[PDB]
Amino acid sequence: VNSFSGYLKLTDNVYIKNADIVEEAKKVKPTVVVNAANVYLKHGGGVAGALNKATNNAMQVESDDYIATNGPLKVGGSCVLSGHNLAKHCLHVVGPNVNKGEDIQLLKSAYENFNQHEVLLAPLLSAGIFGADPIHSLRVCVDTVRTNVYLAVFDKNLYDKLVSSFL
Ligand SMILES: Nc1ncnc2ccccc12
Repeated sequence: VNSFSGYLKLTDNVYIKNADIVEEAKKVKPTVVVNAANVYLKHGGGVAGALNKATNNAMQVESDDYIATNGPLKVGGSCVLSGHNLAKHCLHVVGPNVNKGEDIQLLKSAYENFNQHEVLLAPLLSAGIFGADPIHSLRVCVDTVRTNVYLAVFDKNLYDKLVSSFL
């Protein structure tokens, strides 16, 4: 048994809810929250900007030190950093950004990072301002992630379309 409430059961391991991820993280304090990161860990907008603002910019300060030491992530890659006031850990995962021309086949590689964690609170990778089709992102998630994932979708209209269209 875990602390997540009102998530709609999709599969054996994937759950979905129309919710503000900042607000969900603040309430649950999950072991892992996933950030929709870019390779530079520059959290200006989307899930990344929303999460970083909720940490009072401590996520960005930590991220800048990580990049200064290690250099940029790979598209499809990840790193584990602090969850600050939101979670124990933040898994920063880089899905491909269609609005930068990145290979959408890297979306499966991105979701494979989730399998290193038994339970996660996450957004749909490559959805929203990343330019991918969120229906596609949900299909890759279900077909890739084997660990228990609680998906928070910010937009109500998109949530309803994702549930209604789910195969
Ligand atoms: N949860 C969010 N709060 C504010 N802005 C956002 C932008 C994209 C996704 C989620 C959020």
